Amino acid sequence: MALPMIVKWGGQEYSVTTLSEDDTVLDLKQFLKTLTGVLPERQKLLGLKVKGKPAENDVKLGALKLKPNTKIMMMGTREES
Repeated sequence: MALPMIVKWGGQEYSVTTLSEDDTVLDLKQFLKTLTGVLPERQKLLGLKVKGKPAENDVKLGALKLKPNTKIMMMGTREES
């Protein structure tokens, strides 16, 4: 599942929000893989974006309606490339 949370791994601090209703998780997804390109490779989040079963694109703000208060944390998300 893709919850609208914010990632701040010290050096790297991105935004894993759900975006506007008009948009979708698929959008940010491409922006994350293109900006970090580490999520689709290796990562250890507290729960957001699990391996062996990544969130779906159908997921949207109107489908989550969550808040950023969740605060997501990333671990071992460095490729140095």
